[PDB]
Amino acid sequence: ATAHFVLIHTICHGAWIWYKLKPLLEAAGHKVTALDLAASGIDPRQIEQINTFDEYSEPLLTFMESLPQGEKVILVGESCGGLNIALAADKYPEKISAAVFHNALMPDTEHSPSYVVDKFMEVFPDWKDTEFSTYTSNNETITGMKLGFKLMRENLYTNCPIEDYELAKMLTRKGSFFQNDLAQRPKFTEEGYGSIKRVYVWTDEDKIFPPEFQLWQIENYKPDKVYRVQGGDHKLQLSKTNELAEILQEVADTYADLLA
Amino acid sequence: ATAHFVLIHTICHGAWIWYKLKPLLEAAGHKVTALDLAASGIDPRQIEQINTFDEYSEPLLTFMESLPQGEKVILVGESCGGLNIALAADKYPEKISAAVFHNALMPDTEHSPSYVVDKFMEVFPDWKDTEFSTYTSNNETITGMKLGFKLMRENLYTNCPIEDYELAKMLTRKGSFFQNDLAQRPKFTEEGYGSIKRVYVWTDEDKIFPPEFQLWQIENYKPDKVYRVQGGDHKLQLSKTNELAEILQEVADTYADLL
Repeated sequence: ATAHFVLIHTICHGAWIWYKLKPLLEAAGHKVTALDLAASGIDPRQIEQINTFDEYSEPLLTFMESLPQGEKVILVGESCGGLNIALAADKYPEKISAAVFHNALMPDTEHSPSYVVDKFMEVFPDWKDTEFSTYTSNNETITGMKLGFKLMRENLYTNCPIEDYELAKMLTRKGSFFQNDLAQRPKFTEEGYGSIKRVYVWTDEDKIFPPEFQLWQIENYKPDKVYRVQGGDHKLQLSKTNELAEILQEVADTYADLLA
Repeated sequence: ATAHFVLIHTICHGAWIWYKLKPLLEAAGHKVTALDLAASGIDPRQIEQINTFDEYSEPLLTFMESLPQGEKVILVGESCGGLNIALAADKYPEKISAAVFHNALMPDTEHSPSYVVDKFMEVFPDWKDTEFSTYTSNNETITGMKLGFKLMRENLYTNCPIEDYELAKMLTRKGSFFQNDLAQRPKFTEEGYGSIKRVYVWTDEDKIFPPEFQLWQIENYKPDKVYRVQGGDHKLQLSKTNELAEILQEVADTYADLL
């Protein structure tokens, strides 16, 4: 009946983006964990101390690590959260009943983990008022980004009520895609990430991931189930929280373990 | 009449708390500023790096200093934000058209700046699952606190939409009253803080500042005006956002100068 959902935010965001989905899922009896990834939300590290996508994803992987033996979770990742979900799946495929991508980057096993990032960066090249910066690890320069207010308003939170946008102004922080780290890491494997069930949730009104890109990702790495939500925007957990919850219910009804 | 409201959160919280009130005020034409104090919200410092009430308050004092000459603000402070308001008022009285205390601590000028914190701590001595810790700085011992989830749900966010409680759990951080530092500070001045207009907004359903403590505060240092909100809880900016906005529009009409 019920599942354990692990909700995973995108870059520049935090656990807080799930403030309205989480209690909605709890009403149905589900367990929900919403994590801050490294240097995200109220984690104390700044992004400039995080060197790799692996470090960035550490709170998810140590949560997965600690899951008692036999317990499984449905991972839910928005936007870049998709990447994290694949990393987690590649190390802990036995601990995952499914992974849901909601307006999310959905990597494959055939190409470099950067593949869908590189493709996204080519089809959405106008960041508006976003500010870009750099910092260094011992041997690499990493690009950081602080999302611009006008980008957020117009492209992310387009049909979210104004308070969500206000909240995002109050809480978003400097993040990174770790694109170059992604381009040089080992591909995700068929036995890890390639063995889990994948559900892909999207809307064609997303003003950041346009429909030909999302259609492209679906075709590139065919998921087990696709759900297209009408209207809304990039932040479906904000703009269409109830519908998203109803889809997550059905995903739990399919993939969650049954109890004796 | 419009105003420039400066909204000041309590300890363990941040600017985020104002996420529903800010846009509501803005719709009426007001300018709103909502700041993160030191080591709060997404400020990058941890509370264990902050030694004094002053240091804690620094982003509000900085913003007041920055205010172009002639401009005035209406300060609004929730809970322990009322102590920051008093510190600001004492340094920049002439920049303050009024100070609004929203179920807030409201210090005076006759007693030590800690006085209402000391009283509060006797009136509400059970903090449930709140975690208390100390840290060291210089030659002082300082108490940190991380609000318990149960204390927050039962006593702070009791009539708030469930999603606001959920935010709180995702965002609240370790904070401090800096009680010891307030006990040794010089008293607020009659000429500075004592000269500003103070509006006191409250509800008798607040489950952390109960009514006999709020009445004690109002009796101790009589405000210029009182508004009592029916229902709600300690977090009126989330539980009664619209009625708070309406009160603030009236405070603006009364206090905020004609150009």
